[PDB]
Amino acid sequence: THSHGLFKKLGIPGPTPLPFLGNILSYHKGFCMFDMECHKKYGKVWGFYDGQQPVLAITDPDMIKTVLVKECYSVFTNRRPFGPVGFMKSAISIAEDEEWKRLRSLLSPTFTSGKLKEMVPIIAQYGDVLVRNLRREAETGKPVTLKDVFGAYSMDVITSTSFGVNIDSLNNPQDPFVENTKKLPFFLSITVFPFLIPILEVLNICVFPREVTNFLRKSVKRMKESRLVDFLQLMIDSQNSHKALSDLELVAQSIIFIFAGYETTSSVLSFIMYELATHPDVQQKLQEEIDAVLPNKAPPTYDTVLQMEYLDMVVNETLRLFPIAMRLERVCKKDVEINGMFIPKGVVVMIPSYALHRDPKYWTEPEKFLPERFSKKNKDNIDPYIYTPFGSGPRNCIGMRFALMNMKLALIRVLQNFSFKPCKETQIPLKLSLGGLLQPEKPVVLKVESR
Ligand code: HEM
Ligand SMILES: CC(C)(C)OC(=O)N[C@@H](CS[C@@H](Cc1ccccc1)C(=O)NCc1cccnc1)Cc1ccccc1
Repeated sequence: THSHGLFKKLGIPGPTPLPFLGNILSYHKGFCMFDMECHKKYGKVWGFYDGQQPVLAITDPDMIKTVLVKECYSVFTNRRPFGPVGFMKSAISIAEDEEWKRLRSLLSPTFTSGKLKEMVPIIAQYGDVLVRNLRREAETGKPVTLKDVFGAYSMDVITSTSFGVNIDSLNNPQDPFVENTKKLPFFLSITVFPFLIPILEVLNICVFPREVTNFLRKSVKRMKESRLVDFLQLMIDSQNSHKALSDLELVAQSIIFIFAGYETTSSVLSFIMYELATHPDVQQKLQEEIDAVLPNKAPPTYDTVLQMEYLDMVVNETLRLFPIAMRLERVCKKDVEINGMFIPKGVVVMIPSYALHRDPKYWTEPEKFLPERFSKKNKDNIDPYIYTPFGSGPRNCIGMRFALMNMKLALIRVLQNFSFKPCKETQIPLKLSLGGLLQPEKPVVLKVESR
């Protein structure tokens, strides 16, 4: 202290920080609003302080490529630490430097296209469960809360695709697994007081509810020794030039994978159904393409999913409006200069995806939901370091091809059987949580009708 003079010295503009808090009072309207304002207020780069932590935002595409791709292993390897995490230190998304690079290698084959194609049948099964649970609510003309029914589905896929466990979480039952995965203001006090993280680490408070972790750690070791197609197997087969995945390291990835796909798959689906209900032509155009590819409600396959181009456009455009990461971040581990700009060690470098995804300077009518932006005609003009819903470079989203496949399979099955219409209780226009997550203020509730 006080690092509140850093950006002023480097000649980088940005809002004036208050003592101790830095700029965090400016988050009262959410991260996203704050990044847009800073983008409009200050232009291509700017700096601010999460408490005493300097954060440098960058928006130039070349400079974003340098940070995410060119200098990843060498400088910008790690995300901003948050804690306390206990043993979750060994999870790929949290691990650092050579330990991370190792975990990436051990888990990357698990997410190939070829392995993903063998998971499609298991992913296809619970699409049927989703429809039947939907129809029970469609035949009873009662508005439906999407996060529930989609979560029930996303939960169904996860437990099976990761552990082989096979539940209808929505109804079926208090089956022992649905629950420790139910625990699926603290993190702000972390920002003003990030000097307390190692305190909680010596106290062993895990941000991961210590009981969940205790359940799965033993739950995993039950599964391991009962077997001795899914992620757990794909990892068990891996630990059979890098030290094999240890037994606790394996448990921690599974947790990463359960969360990774739970609220993301679920919330993105709910974003898509929201837009599709408030844009009936896009819903119809989509159902037409689905029926042409899969006549007679033919079951989707890996190859027919990749065949649907407008399905791809609707997905991409929703992720434009609602990039659930909001920001991409990397810690500067060494004094460096990138694209003619000095960047001191210890600075956090931030890529404001949300702000970039809604920047009029790259997007005509950036608030409108317009899938044609992603037509094979137009998709070529889109700068991949502006549109970055899965990140970029060696630490991009390892689950990208799975998530897209998983969501597309869900949508196809549901649009083959139902049309979705706004209720009087639908929030139009949907508003984002002023909080710290990308979620609607109020949950998306719609009317479901059988075709
Ligand atoms: C719509 C769904 C998803 C979206 C939009 C998404 C987006 C993102 C983004 C933006 C990042 C940071 C990328 C970067 O820093 O360059 C990330 C990281 C990551 N995602 Fe996803 N994600 C999704 C689903 C999933 C799923 C289903 C998994 C399943 C296992 C997964 C596993 C991961 C992991 C492990 C990381 C960190 C990888 C690393 O640091 O080595 N994600 N995701
Ligand atoms: C304090 C706040 C909430 C701001 O930060 C966190 O704690 N969240 C990070 C910790 S990483 C790690 C954290 C996590 C595990 C379980 C529950 C909640 C968080 C993770 O892998 N989650 C998977 C994921 C989510 C989405 C896509 N792909 C993968 C999450 C993350 C990581 C990379 C990109 C975007 C988000």
